[PDB]
Amino acid sequence: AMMKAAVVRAFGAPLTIDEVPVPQPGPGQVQVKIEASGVCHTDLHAADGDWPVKPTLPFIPGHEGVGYVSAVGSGVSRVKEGDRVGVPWLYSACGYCEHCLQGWETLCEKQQNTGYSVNGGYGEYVVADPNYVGLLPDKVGFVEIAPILCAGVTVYKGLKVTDTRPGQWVVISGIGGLGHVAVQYARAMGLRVAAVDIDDAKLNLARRLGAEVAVNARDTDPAAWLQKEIGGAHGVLVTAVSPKAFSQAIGMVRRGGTIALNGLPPGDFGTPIFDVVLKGITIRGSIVGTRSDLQESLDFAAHGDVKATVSTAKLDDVNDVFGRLREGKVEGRVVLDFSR
Amino acid sequence: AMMKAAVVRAFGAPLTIDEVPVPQPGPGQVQVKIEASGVCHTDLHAADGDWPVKPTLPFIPGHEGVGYVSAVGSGVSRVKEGDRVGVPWLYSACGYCEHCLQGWETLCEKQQNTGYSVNGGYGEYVVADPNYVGLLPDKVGFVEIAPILCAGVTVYKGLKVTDTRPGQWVVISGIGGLGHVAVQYARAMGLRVAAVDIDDAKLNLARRLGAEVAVNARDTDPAAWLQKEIGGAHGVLVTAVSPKAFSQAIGMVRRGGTIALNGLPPGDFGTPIFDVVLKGITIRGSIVGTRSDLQESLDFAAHGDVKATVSTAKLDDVNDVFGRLREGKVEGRVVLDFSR
Amino acid sequence: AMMKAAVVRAFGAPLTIDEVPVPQPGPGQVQVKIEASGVCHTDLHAADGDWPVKPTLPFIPGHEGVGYVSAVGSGVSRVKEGDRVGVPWLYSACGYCEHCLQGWETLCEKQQNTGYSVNGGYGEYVVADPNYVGLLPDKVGFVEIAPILCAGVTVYKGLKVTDTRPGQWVVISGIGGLGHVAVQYARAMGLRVAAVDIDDAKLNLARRLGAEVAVNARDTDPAAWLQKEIGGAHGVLVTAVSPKAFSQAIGMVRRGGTIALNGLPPGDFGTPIFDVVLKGITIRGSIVGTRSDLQESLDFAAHGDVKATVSTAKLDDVNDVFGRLREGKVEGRVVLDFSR
Amino acid sequence: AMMKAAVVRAFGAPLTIDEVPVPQPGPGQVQVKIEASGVCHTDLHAADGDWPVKPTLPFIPGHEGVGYVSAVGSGVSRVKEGDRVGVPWLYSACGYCEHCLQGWETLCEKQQNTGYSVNGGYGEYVVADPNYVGLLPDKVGFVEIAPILCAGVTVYKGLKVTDTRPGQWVVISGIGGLGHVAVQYARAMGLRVAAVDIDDAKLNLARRLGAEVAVNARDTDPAAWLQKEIGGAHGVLVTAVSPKAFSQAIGMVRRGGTIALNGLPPGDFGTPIFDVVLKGITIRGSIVGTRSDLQESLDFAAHGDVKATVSTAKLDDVNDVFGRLREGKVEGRVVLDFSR
Ligand SMILES: NC(=O)c1ccc[n+]([C@@H]2O[C@H](COP(=O)([O-])OP(=O)(O)OC[C@H]3O[C@@H](n4cnc5c(N)ncnc54)[C@H](O)[C@@H]3O)[C@@H](O)[C@H]2O)c1
Ligand SMILES: NC(=O)c1ccc[n+]([C@@H]2O[C@H](COP(=O)([O-])OP(=O)(O)OC[C@H]3O[C@@H](n4cnc5c(N)ncnc54)[C@H](O)[C@@H]3O)[C@@H](O)[C@H]2O)c1
Ligand SMILES: [Zn+2]
Ligand SMILES: [Zn+2]
Ligand SMILES: [Zn+2]
Ligand SMILES: [Zn+2]
Ligand SMILES: [Zn+2]
Ligand SMILES: [Zn+2]
Ligand SMILES: [Zn+2]
Ligand SMILES: [Zn+2]
Repeated sequence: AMMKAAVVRAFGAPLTIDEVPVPQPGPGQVQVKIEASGVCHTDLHAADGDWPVKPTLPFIPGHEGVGYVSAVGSGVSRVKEGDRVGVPWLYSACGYCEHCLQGWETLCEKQQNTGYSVNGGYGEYVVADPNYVGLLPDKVGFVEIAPILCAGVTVYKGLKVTDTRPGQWVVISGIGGLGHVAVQYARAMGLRVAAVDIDDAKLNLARRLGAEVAVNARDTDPAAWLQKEIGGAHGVLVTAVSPKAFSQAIGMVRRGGTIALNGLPPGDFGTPIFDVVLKGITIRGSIVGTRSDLQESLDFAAHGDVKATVSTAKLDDVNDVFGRLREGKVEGRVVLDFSR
Repeated sequence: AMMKAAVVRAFGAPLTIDEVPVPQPGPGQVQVKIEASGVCHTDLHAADGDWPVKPTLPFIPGHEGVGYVSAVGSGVSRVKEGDRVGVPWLYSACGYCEHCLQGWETLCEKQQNTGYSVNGGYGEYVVADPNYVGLLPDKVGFVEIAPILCAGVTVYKGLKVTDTRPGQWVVISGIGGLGHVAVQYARAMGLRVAAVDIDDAKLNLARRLGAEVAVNARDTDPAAWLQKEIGGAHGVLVTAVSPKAFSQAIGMVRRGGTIALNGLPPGDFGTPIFDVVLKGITIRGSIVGTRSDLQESLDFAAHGDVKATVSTAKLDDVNDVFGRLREGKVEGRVVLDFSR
Repeated sequence: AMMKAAVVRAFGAPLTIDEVPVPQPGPGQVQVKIEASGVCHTDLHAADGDWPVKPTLPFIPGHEGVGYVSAVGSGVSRVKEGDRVGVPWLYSACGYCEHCLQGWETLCEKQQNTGYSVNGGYGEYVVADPNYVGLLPDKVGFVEIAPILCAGVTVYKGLKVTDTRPGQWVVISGIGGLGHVAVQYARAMGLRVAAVDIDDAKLNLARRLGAEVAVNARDTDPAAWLQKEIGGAHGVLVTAVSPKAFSQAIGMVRRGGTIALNGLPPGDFGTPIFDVVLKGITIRGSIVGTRSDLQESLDFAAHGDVKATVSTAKLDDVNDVFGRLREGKVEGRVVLDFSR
Repeated sequence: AMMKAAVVRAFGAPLTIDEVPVPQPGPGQVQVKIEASGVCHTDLHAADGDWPVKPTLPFIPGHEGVGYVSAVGSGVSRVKEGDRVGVPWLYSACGYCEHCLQGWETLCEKQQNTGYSVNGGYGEYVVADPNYVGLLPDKVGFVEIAPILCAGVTVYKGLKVTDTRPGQWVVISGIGGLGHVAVQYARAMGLRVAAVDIDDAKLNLARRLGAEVAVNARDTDPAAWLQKEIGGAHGVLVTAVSPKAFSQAIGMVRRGGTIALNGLPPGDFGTPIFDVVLKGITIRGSIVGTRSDLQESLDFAAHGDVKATVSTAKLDDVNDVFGRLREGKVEGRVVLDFSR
């Protein structure tokens, strides 16, 4: 009837670990006993209110929560008790609007978002819509599979809308939580990978995961450096948390190329309209992934083409994590482990 | 042997109409007798030499020249004497690079541009690369058709890359020189047209052209109004690329929609990352088009679907024409008449 | 503190899944919480007690058990709690006898064997000697690395003792648990691989894994076939579970070749002395691998050169699994899943 | 032009001493005038033609012929007329194949064998390939050195391939024609020698030759006695390969040890898989040796470390010699003496 859970109550203030009531699945709902729970940079963005539309206080964050179905509301037909599932950013959608009908539920205006508009995986249990949960492969442990619930599907989908094809060069900008799995998805999709970040250790993580080439934007110029090394990229995926770089990216691509954007730092970035028009460049925002995207991203994980580099932490360690994530001191992803 | 031509000998200085030697077609080249020559703002930028890469002096502007093939060099098979052809912005391309081989010759690094990097149609005669000239429909007069070489293909290709389809909504931002042509192309492409400008006259014209909706941004926030009314436009064509138009386009576009930019404004534009990523927006640069694009845009004119607003002027009065353009006194397009 | 475990109580009898006391780490010992546990055919040999030296009844089998160190006895230095480790056939050696001093601890007459002379990994927990455990790479999941603890290390060392070198031919007889990863190690060691088995699906597996040539022993005499096809092999590794395969292997090598033996079916095989002597043939038994062998064989898996073909099963179904393995219905390895 | 020689004209029939022409050397060949000619059991099998591959009829046996170079063909530099040479089992090899290029001429597919596939030293003269003759030491009589061409190099190479080091234990199984020479080589090679036989006389000879330990398998189990006593032997040389000696060898040998087989018995021997594998035992066939092996074996005799037990007989009495051989009446080795 009661559960441990990390709750946000003030934008900018440390999360408190409290013992709140356990959510109960009504008709058409399910309950999930959380086994592991990934920490996304989005969680930071939320807890501080970096965004135009802010979460409602108080709430439990976490949209990379994974575990077992521990209760099944009325008439649930897609999942049964004991099912291995995850609860991603896209908590639910309406299912019949133009977006939803075209398989673009990620754009649904009636969508609810896990760990934001509704409570998420930073708790021992969480109620979910069984129609939008990720169905997890048994062969991958909860801790390893957790980051795929967002970092994975996001960059998988991001790479898809770069409109690049096998044999072509793609640039991953920002080799962090999203970045480091993006390199892996790219290679599995037959692409050649170039990497850029501000820390040489993150570039080395990239090189190990498959990237053929890397650059430190802090050193010399990333764009210019890339035009010389590979003759510009066919595509670019931006997972960086800095507005600048959202600008340097437009210069790393060859004419007719496409830059896909995953990062969500507040503010604008400078777009050279003249060159964009003259070089026929495409800039494209990519928001997480649909249910099919998610299932496919999970499939890559299942086959071992993608393995997330994760650090373990305890629910109680929540705030220590946030700090180091802000400090850019995290290698890959941090995952809260509930295994008591 | 000798011909009259408008010549730029010093950037910024009023053109002088000089008697100059009629250019002769060598092997693989043809000669064209100009009957009409389109004028547009691009010609101002070539004359002022105010773009990042300047024309070489001296030179003859004009990339909307049309007339008859009056002489054919050796090894030419695409056209013959008497053929009615146009010499558009894309004078030539290398034909072997990645872009050229993939049908994107407009992105060719080695391309030459009529009335900019080589002499153009502000003269009685012009030499052209037969592989890159436009094949004019007999159905349409020289004056009427000239603007289609530039304004026509630009907005047409711009509409194509909005990845919209018949039945869907498109916003035509700016109903001026390009805009009033874009409306007609949009209608012929089965699109529902929403017209946006600040000029009541231009909006009335848009309505007369078949625009289903017309919003004056002076009195009404088009972004807010369109979202409320139609949930946004699947596609947005920005024919007048000001920061205000760019920002508003991002506000007007439906989630997952596409914005095509037809202009070449100076400076960096501020681009809101959050909106672009969350809304899954595509931003795409597009000016003029490939040889295929041009032929297709020409066919719409031939079939009576598209008719440019045009007035004529004499070669001797081009400086006055440049005057009207700079002061924005031109409704539609001005076309130099070379016919006797 | 109790735990589930598959126990052999009588030779030839079905194993029973009993509740048994959790083994505690004495001084110099550590406790391992099993996450996965590979099923080796040696386990069937033990449960049936068909070797001259029987295991003591009762006993828990399993020498491919992997997991996290869950407890540390006094005086342990080699590893710490949380460490990823595996417990191989060679549970421990005396450390100071002639064999141990020369790095051949696999020959120690005072050695203990996991899942044979001491309890193994068919249980939730296993106590182990930290000086002899496998130190697992983070890169590889428990399910996939499990077969390396014996299947991998055994055939890797076996291939080493064939005295073959890069470019030369090696034959793998019996493409089962050991055989199918042997093919992979062979390739990683620069050898050309030939495959022999009595099942087409097995040989198709070998072909997928890099076998340059393959032949079904049931369809033709494999010795004659290989002599004709590749001119005889420089080396053979025998991992088959039938004595006939041992006899046939001796005829597969070219003069001066080496046959290494991993397989352990009961009984004798026919050694043609005359030919062995005249042709200067070497026949060599190879028993699992040393700690050095194990570490190196693990490195090959971490780098992606070797990936075990694995299907998971539950502790409860260990008897059905033994059955399928007995009748040769398993493709690759079966690994018991102990994860949450 | 004619000479006397013992000739096999029908398999199994008694040999006849016939008058045949002296074989004359052509280019690259030399002629040897026999002073002594060793006899062994291989000569019996040649005369009986009971081996898988038979001699061609008719032919003169003898692969242990020693004497002076009495004539040379053109292009001979390794030896000159007057040189004391022996004509061993390996008459010649192609010199180009994979085996020959690797110093393993004994494995050459196109090899010819003296007194088997080509005429041998059972005659007054014999033609040889100077590139393959043994170069005899000045200080050892012909009669005494003859057996080294076969028995000598056989047990020497045999001992070498056991891969035993000075100081280590080696078992000489069977102290007969080969065994009694093997004991001496083993001691010269710094090995500790354990002798095994079922004959007290032979075992007493072993002790006389430096055998540190002697055990009669008739009275006591040599395997048990040796494992208990010295911990098993690092190496075992089986010079009389019966199934018994073979199986006892597997028992006597230390774990990771090597068993070398010198005999050529018929049929397949039952080989215990469990023992060979678990003990990490090497079983290796070895008879005669390479040209370097032979020169090395000859050096030992020259230095007085090895002296064969020899009894002389006349050419005319070869049939009687074959008789005593067949009846196992020969102590040591019998050598035909062609001296004045
Ligand atoms: N569209 C989507 O749904 C998608 C999905 C979740 C991630 N988000 C966002 O994506 C961003 C990244 O996600 P994350 O969890 O991996 O954050 P992260 O902290 O794990 O990784 C960020 C990386 O960006 C790097 N970086 C910072 N400045 C840089 C620069 N100037 N150039 C290059 N690299 C730079 C850091 O080194 C770090 O490696 C976050 O803003 C997050 O909110 C959106
Ligand atoms: N000496 C050691 O170091 C080594 C290590 C452990 C494994 N063993 C033994 O190795 C053997 C194999 O292990 P496993 O787990 O891979 O068993 P397995 O059942 O997985 O594989 C056995 C394979 O042998 C094949 N086979 C059967 N008859 C054959 C024939 N006549 N010719 C060719 N192939 C034939 C089967 O098709 C099968 O593919 C077992 O006996 C096991 O006990 C010893
Ligand atoms: Zn996220
Ligand atoms: Zn919807
Ligand atoms: Zn123009
Ligand atoms: Zn080109
Ligand atoms: Zn095993
Ligand atoms: Zn030991
Ligand atoms: Zn002999
Ligand atoms: Zn040869």
